[PDB]
Amino acid sequence: KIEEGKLVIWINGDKGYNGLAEVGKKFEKDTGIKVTVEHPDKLEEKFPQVAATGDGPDIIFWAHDRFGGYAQSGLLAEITPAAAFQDKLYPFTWDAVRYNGKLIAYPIAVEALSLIYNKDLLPNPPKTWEEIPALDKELKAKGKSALMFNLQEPYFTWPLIAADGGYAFKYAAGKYDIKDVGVDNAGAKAGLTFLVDLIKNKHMNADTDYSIAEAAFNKGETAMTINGPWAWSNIDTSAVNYGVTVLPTFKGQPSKPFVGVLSAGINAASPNKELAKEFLENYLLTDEGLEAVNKDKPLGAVALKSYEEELAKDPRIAATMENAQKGEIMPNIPQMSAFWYAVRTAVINAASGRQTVDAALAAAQTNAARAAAQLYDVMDAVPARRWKEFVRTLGLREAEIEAVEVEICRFRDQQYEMLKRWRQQQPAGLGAIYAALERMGLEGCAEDLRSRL
Repeated sequence: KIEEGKLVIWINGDKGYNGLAEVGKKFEKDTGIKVTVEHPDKLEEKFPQVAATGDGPDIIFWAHDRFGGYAQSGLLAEITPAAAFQDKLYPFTWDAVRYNGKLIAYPIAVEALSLIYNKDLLPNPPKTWEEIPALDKELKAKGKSALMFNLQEPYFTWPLIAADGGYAFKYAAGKYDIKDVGVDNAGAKAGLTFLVDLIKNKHMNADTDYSIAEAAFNKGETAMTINGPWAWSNIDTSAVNYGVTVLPTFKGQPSKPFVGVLSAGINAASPNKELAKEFLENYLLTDEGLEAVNKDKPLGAVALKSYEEELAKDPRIAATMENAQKGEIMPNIPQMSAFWYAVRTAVINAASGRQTVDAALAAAQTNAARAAAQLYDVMDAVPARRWKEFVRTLGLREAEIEAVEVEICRFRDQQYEMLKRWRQQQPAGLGAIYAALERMGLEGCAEDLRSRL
């Protein structure tokens, strides 16, 4: 049970948690309610484990996509901000914290990919994707490349794919249509084809990952890269004088990067829901308080208009917000994991030639909502000899283990049926798989499996 009359806040260690504790002490001085800020490791996965038992912090700070898994299991309380208060934040940020028509969190920061260019190598960055092939040739003579970014994660490839009509799931009313996928339309085909053509014409390498791309730009080897505000810190310790601008257009249409919103949710089992609402709306989500945490460690672009026009004087933050408003809200539904699985396979296969563009996107279209691939990954991430112990630690009842064992003959088929029946009784996103592997003493399997999501 949670201590009543007290606020416990959980925020990641990479955020300004000292500045947040400053706003909590100011809240304690005016109300007499102690606000303790904690930054536990593996924070996004211990919260749903402790919140499932009715314990945990009163407020949780994390990206909005994970809050969909929390809300579908009922771990986050519905918030009721006044219509005048909702007007104080940018309108699209409220779309990222809405689940089943209910608002489940308060938006804090806004995050999106931007085009990062070397100002010394490139005083006038290209406005369109189509200028890049020609400039790369004029630049490859001098030993450098025009553009280098992570081609291994579809998150970095999506802005081009979505520019001319691509999308994950269509959002209408207050729901995502899982049977309306937009990775196989003409817009996605053209975007992925342009990317593959860049590789076939040897303007990019299909094997370029995140570490290769960041090192090449920070050492002046390439003129441009595609990255978010999280990478700004490494570029300043580097000797490169860089700028951050809008992403290039494709067929006259803007690039559409996925938008992530740092959000603050309230524990559904917290007896201090009203005190938490008072702290977030009146003390944190103001120009001061948001500045208090920003001076500890920057937030980048924020959802508060008044303080963002403040932060937007930084042209890099202004480009982050501009690319965000041209982009798409990252959906918070569980099918987004299968979407990433399907799209990552498609981009990698199309970039390597294993699949044609339309065959890769046709497969990703069908696989976009199929979750089987993630369950089969779990089966090969756990030693076969420890499977029943792993299934037991996950919480699958013994009566269910025995029911699968007596009717299913082969070993692999038993494993999948157990995981399938466990998934139908406990929905994903609560970190139960990783939590189960750590208690089994298999922290290497958990760590290695956790890094691949």
